[PDB]
Amino acid sequence: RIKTPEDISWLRINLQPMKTALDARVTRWIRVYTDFLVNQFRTTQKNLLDFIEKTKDGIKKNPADHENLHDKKLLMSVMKVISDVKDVEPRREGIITRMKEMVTKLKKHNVPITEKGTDDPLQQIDNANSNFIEIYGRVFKVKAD
Repeated sequence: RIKTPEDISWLRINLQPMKTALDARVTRWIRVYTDFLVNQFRTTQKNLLDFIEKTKDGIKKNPADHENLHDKKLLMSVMKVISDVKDVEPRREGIITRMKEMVTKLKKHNVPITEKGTDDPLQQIDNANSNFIEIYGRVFKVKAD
């Protein structure tokens, strides 16, 4: 709004070209805040996806060795589950906050689809973790002796 129309003060002055340059710089500064988790969401999903992959392995009993490697993930899921839930509330707000002061839609239908996808795997991971934890506890009690 602030650029305004050509103002005449003895010699006509045009800010038309200048206004476009300001818009370019303004969008770049706005883009950094909006794209803050744009890169981060993919990295968190890339990192988050690996945890689900370990869960997909599963398997009860069989070799003791595998248990030592798989057992660490449960210890990681507990800490990540507690800390991740606390970290989840601000992340939800960040996607919502940009939507309010950004008329344009980021990644179109994909960004909303991405949130629904994360929620379905997070719930699946929690149920898998509970079953894994009961099995882990019996084998770990033997491991503990």
